[PDB]
Amino acid sequence: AAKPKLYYFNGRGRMESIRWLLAAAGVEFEEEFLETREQYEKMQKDGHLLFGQVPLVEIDGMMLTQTRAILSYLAAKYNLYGKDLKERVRIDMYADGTQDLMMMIAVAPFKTPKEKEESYDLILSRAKTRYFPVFEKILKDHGEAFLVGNQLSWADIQLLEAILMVEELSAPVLSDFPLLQAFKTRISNIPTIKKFLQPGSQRKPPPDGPYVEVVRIVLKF
Amino acid sequence: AAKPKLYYFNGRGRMESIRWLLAAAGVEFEEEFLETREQYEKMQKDGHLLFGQVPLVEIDGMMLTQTRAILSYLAAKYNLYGKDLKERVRIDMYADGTQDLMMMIAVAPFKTPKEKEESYDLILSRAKTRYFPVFEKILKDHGEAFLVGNQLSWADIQLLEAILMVEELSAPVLSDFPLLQAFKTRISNIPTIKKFLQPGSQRKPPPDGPYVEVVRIVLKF
Ligand SMILES: CCCCC[C@H]1O[C@@H](O)C[C@@H]1SC[C@H](NC(=O)CC[C@H](N)C(=O)O)C(=O)NCC(=O)O
Ligand SMILES: N[C@@H](CCC(=O)N[C@@H](CS)C(=O)NCC(=O)O)C(=O)O
Repeated sequence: AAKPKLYYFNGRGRMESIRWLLAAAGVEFEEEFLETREQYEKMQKDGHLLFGQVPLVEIDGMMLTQTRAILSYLAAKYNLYGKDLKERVRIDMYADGTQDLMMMIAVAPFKTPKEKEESYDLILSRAKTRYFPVFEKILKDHGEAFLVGNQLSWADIQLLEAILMVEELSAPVLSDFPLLQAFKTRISNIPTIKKFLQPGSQRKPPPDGPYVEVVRIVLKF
Repeated sequence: AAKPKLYYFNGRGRMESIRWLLAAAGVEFEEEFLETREQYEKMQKDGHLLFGQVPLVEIDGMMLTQTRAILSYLAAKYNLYGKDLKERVRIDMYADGTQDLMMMIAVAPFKTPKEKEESYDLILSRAKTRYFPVFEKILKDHGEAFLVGNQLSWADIQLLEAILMVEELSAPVLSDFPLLQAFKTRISNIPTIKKFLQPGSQRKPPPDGPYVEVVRIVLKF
């Protein structure tokens, strides 16, 4: 058997969504870490990071190096990638949207004070007036627990995380999205999802000052 | 019948990779263009666009809207995604770097002449060391026709488009790379590819003056 080890910084980043999916997959995973600019260089020159970039996930003997390349491998392996091509596309179409949303968030910290300020306000508007109303309707129109084949999917997860991450900025955000709140609590109380959500987990906190710089040092921003 | 009427701009942009995919596949297609913002608004008003963002590509009675997804769907349909999920992912990683490379290029015209030089130099220096040496090494190792396990795959098509995408800046670049020049030829020599590379094909021209100014209008950038 394999013991899923994942290298990346100590924070959200492109490794977060990977953690979630694994947790929900009901899988225990250990993990290394990245702190020094030289640490990068070692494993770099070690010959692992195909295009010389992380995240990286030692699993099945393979060394995955590209984000979405990784997620897709995972989700499919652990049957959360729909069944037929018709549905798998709905997942992806969804995942790309949330991803875009979460992405705007993970990046704003590096921006200048005026920059990150203006981008945050915007994140709310793009979530409230573009990404949330759409998901609310998907739920209302088909009235169901899940999002696609009436079964747990990586789109379900991806959405939850996205909702959580958005409330961390504005808590009363879901104020106008009923079907979602239900979705949130419904999914939150899922066994594997709850465990990962309890104070004891591998889950990481939001982007903090110390983390920003510890990043700009390992990669030389 | 099969009428992939994919809506987008008169330029390369995000669709360009999609076009290449349909091309090699051996699938003809139409493509209504994006001229006035009144189109964008009125179309987005009909709920053709999920999160309100093109590429838009109606196919199989459906109406897809998220790039990475669209490629993933097509590639899978037209049997160009490995033999199992391991090949699928391997391909996915490759397709990611190529898409990364093609991305700073595709956005370049938007910046400013000053940035352009640096960025373009960066692209070259990145492509020459970052990606090409990697691909070359691979082709040598498993020494065979295609990058994957002997069969046209999304990767190959992604690489070729990438190669030529850069040669339109540094014609002599592929010189230091033997296996890449060889791969380049045989792949251009694909029946369906050669026909897509013909002077009469739907293949779009690299970005330009009016193309850089249209988006800033239609999409009010
Ligand atoms: C001109 C083409 C390539 C470079 C610039 C474009 O690429 C995008 O990164 C930004 C721009 S314009 C194209 C832009 N697409 C996106 O921003 C979403 C990308 C997503 N992967 C998708 O499948 O649609 C748009 O459709 N409108 C933006 C807006 O209001 O949401
Ligand atoms: N988008 C690529 C990674 C791109 C990227 O910015 N990754 C950063 C983490 S923020 C990295 O790995 N460092 C850049 C480097 O290799 O110097 C992927 O999906 O694997």
